This record gives sequence, structure tokens and C-alpha cells, in this order.
Amino acid sequence: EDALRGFDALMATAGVESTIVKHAASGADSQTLNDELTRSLQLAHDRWGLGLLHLRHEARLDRGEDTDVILLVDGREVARLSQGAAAISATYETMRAQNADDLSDWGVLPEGHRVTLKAGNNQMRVLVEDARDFETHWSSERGGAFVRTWRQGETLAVEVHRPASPGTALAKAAWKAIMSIKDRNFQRELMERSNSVGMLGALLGARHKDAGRALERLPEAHFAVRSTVVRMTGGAQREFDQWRSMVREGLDQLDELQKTTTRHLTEILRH
Amino acid sequence: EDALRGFDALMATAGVESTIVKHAASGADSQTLNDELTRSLQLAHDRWGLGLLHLRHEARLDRGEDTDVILLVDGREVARLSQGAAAISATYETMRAQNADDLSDWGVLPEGHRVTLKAGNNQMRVLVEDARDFETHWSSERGGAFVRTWRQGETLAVEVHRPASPGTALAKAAWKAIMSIKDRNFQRELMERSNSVGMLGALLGARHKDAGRALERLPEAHFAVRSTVVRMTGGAQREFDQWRSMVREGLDQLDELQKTTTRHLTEILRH
Repeated sequence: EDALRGFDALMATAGVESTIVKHAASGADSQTLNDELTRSLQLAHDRWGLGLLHLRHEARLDRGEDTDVILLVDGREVARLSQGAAAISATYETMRAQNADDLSDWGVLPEGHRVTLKAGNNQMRVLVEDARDFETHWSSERGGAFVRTWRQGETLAVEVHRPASPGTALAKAAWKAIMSIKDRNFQRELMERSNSVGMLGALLGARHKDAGRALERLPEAHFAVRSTVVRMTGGAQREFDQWRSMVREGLDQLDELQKTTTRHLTEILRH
Repeated sequence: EDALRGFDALMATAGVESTIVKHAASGADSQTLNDELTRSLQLAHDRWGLGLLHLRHEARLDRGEDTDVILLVDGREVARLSQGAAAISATYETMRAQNADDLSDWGVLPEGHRVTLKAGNNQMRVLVEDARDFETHWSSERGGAFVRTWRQGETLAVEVHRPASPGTALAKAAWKAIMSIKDRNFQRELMERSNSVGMLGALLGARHKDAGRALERLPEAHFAVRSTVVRMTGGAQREFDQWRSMVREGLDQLDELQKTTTRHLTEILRH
């Protein structure tokens, strides 16, 4: 029964408007349900930013009962939702790798000479206009963000991410939930307790918890949103102006989405 | 040597523009220096809101060396600044008393039938217009504030305070100082540490402290600003409209001042 809501909560960690409950009860074709799951999962991963973009993430339904949702990588069974979110997180963590900096060391395209951008400006104009495949190293974009870009065939793509952590997501949403209390005496008491237990600790103590009893069961606890990817397949792929436009779009979507998730997080913080 | 700066820091806990260093080095008359100290201290106390308005707070300089500043109550020596701020705080705490609620139980005027306002509207119009002395119980003002008022002779006065604590002051200023870092990686690291040590703990760890080494020495650690009093002696004392005006003024000053102290606090948080 409960697999549908699990997956929806998972997706909800990112701006993923899953409608699986509106089709699972509609008798939708199993292959179309799986297809939609998979597209949702892939988008989810673009948002989470694990640097696992080099993999095929697929999602399936089970044939037996109690019907669960299988997470697969490259057609191999990896996880199931019934394992709880934390296990899925650790599973994905064993897959991710980081370089000398706190950044993904992987790269998207099959291995082999990722572009050492170094410096320069017309550096990439050549690549957008006159190049088959390539992928850049990370660009240390000054605006508090890191970005890289690649193209595969007729598809051009850019990703942007800020180094984040569910803990920063929770600090923001928890402080914001404390500010939204609108009960200065109770708020005062909780702020006073935050001095020793942090924002989250105080908020947990307010709801008759010992160490986040329901917290560990909920997804948002780990793998917050920290990245986004903009891609286009189509004539404009080499326009370059389109490329700056993608970058702008990506920054805008990153900021909007992480603020949106803090909004939803803060919301559930007060229930 | 160091007494001047101590007192100035003390006063700085509230919007008290002490200039004692500009007169102690000017050879100002000792009685005028003491007088100014005393007026400053009394204002400070109006701001802090200990419900000790029934006392005479006076401040003196010492004749010997190393010349210190004496805090007196009703002409008796109570504390000296060289004792550090925390001791002064505990001293004042032994003096304060709270009723069934987290409010001062004392009242301003000599004891005896503080006005049980209860309900009613023309309740007080009589008192402003046609009454010698009186003082109300606390009014549970809906706007997240508690207020009471009294008159002594030709002087009419109102106080307003919000129940506060230096810890709430520090939570606000610390979160605000974290947001003012403008270094998303370092900020991220400190936010992550806040999860277990609170905002203040993280900020202390960033400055090579174990438990706020210099923190305990600085005043702002305790007795934050939580109250303000507006008083007038003069014809308008019975105008009543003037009374609403005082109330408005008091709320405005309370909000402005506590925000100002959070500003200055946050400022020193990043040094």
C-alpha cells in the first residue's frame, strides 16, 4: 500500500510534481507508470547533484505484494523504497566520489580528457560553435556556485550546484519555522533551548520526540537539493547566446527550487 | 585604567551613548561625572526591565586606585564594575522577583493597592484625568507585549516590555552574523556544526574558543534589553491623548532599540 507515498515524499525532496497516486488508482499501463517513474527519478537526481549523472537510473514497480518500487542503476537492482530513505542515501553515498575539493570527481561523459578550462574567454566559444563532444571541468563561478557543461551528440547541457547538505537545509527551515511560530512566549522558550540543542533539537522537543522519532523516517532529512541541469537538443544548441541563457536559467532555477524546498520543509516543520 | 571602558560596554548593552572617556580625560568635575553616570545607569535600568524601578540606582567613581565605578542602590554600595558583568547580573537577580507569570511582581510606587485593571475601557480615562497617584497591574497587551503605567505627583509614566533573555538576543544576533558571513563554504561548515552546538557554539569554535573565553567577560552575554519607559512631567500629563501617544512611542522605541542592540551584537559577533 505505502510504496506510492514513500516515492512521492522522496520526489518531494525536489521540485518533483509526482502524480503517481492519480494513475496507480486509474489502472494506468504498468510500462507507462514505470516510464514516468524513471523520468521523475532522473530529474530528481539532476536536482540532488550526486555527480552520478554518468549512470542510468530507472525505477520499476514490483509484481508481487506488498508492491514496492525498485530503484535500478544500469538495469541492475540497487535499492527499494521499503528500505527507508537513510539506507537509500548511504547506498548512493557509496557511489559518489569527491575530488581534492568538496566536488564530484566523476564527470558525465565516458572517461577521457575532461576539459581543463583553466583561464580564457573564447576558450569555450570554439566548443559551443565547433565541437562534437566534450565536457569541462568545474568552473569556479564567483557567484557562490560551481558550474560545468558538456555536450553529447545534438544535446547540450549545463549543470550548476552549490555545495550543500541536508543539515544546512534543516538549519534554514528550522530557524524559519521558529520565526513563523507567532507565539513570542513559546518561541522564546524554544529559542532558549536552541542554545544547547540547536534549532532542530528544540523543534523536536516541542513535538514530544527524543531524537526525531518520525524524522529519521522522512526523506528530507538527507540528500537535500543542491544542483540543477539545463539541457537543449535542437538547432539553438550551438548559438552560444543560448548557452549564457541556459546558465542564467540554471542559476534562477537553482535559487528558486532550493527556496521552494525550504518553504515546504519549514511547512512540515510546524506539524 | 580599565573601569571607563567596562562601564561604557555595560551601558552599550542598551542604547546608552556614554561619553565618559571624553570627560574623564577632560578633568570634568567629579560630581558632574557621577551625576552623568547615575542618569545613564537609571536609563540603562529602564531598558533592562528588571522590575527594580522602585529603587534608587546611583553610580560613583572611586577615590583610590585603580579607580573603579561603584554601583549603589539607595545610597548603599551594591557592586563594582571590576567584578565582571556576570557577578553584577547575579547580584541584580537576587533583587528581582517574578509573580505567577514570568513578570515582575514588584510595582513601582510604595506598596499598596496596585490597580487591578481587570477589564473595561473608561477604566483608566478617570485615572489620567482625575487622580493623584496610582499604578496599574500589568496589561496583557495583545501585540506581543506587556505594559503598565503609574503616576507620581506631576509625573506620568508608562513602561512596556517583552519577556526576553540574553539567550534570545544571542540566537538572533548569531544567526544574523552567520548570514552576514558572505562565504558560502565556511558558512556551510559552521551551519553544519550548529546542528550540535547551536549558532553561538559554532561561532565560538570559529574564533579559537573553547566555551566563549572572552564571551563571559563581555556584558552583552547577560541582561539584554527587554523594556522601555516613557515619562512626562508637564501640563499634558492628564491629556490622555498624550497617554496613547506615550504608549505608541514606547512600543516604537522598544522595537527600534532591541533591533539596534541586535545590530551591534551581530557586529561584534564577527570580530
